Amino acid sequence: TAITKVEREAVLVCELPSFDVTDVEFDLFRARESTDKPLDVAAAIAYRLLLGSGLPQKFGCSDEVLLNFILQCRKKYRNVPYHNFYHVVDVCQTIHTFLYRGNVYEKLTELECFVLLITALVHDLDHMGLNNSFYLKTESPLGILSSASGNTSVLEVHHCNLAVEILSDPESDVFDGLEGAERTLAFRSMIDCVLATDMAKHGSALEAFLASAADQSSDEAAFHRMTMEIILKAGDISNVTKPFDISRQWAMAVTEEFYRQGDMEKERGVEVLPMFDRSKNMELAKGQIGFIDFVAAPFFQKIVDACLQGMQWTVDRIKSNRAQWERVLETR
Ligand SMILES: [Mg+2]
Ligand SMILES: [Zn+2]
Repeated sequence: TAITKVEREAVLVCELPSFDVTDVEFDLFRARESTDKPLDVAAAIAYRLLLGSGLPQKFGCSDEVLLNFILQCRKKYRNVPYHNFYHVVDVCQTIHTFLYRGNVYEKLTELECFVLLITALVHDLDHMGLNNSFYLKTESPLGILSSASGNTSVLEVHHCNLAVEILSDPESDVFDGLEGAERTLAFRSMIDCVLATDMAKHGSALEAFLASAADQSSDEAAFHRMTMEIILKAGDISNVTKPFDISRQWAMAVTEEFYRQGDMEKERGVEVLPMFDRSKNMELAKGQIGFIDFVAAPFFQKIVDACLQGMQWTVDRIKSNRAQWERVLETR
């Protein structure tokens, strides 16, 4: 279904007036509420980041093809509290700051940077606010399909499929200007990055990245790839690296998705983890502190110590968000 000229022009008119999209403290929530067309603003942020980078022009992607691509991604995100178009635009923006303020561009080629920024926008296509466990535990059609076809990353495979479908049309194929090994690397690296977002693979992905970083004779291609996976992973859990108020808003939104899954799980007669249980009302702060201590702090501290020195601010910001959550608890 082609993109109208009207859909494009609506995005193209957006000014972005009091906003620096390149900055680590960019506030997507304030961008949304400053317009009655927040979905067009979101699209314009992605469009301007991408064009502003110089990367699409280097790889033969025209302005029009880029914008069509962004709009075809947008059509496939749903009206869910968290895993929506704003999330992926946020991940794109955040990865941009990791590459260009955190200087991770030093570890990757320009092609890999372009692929990562594009991959951010496809990485949760058609998410329905339900995680992989829901599908496997309820024996839903997608769960059965995954089980029968091998791979337990139900959603990530689904997202890759839709990404491939979008890119198979030349009018939205941001990789159309590539050929041969470069076009293959684009698709293979996109898919690997998206598959690496499944949190069941978190420890394995991290170990593999760290082992590959410690090894000076690492297969360069595989180290580059690992770096891409880790950067998409970092963007995906980057809410805790943001100014506290921004971090808190994302945490409220994800929590609402967890509760809606738990409602759906209860009414299907399946097991509900207490974090998903609306009626066993839980403290936002303990959940954030839990995530920080067991997942995010070691992840970001390790990748920074191992090789990504320029992303030091992420560790500092996690440390200060954690302390703030700890004071929310201490004063209750
Ligand atoms: Mg995902
Ligand atoms: Zn995501």
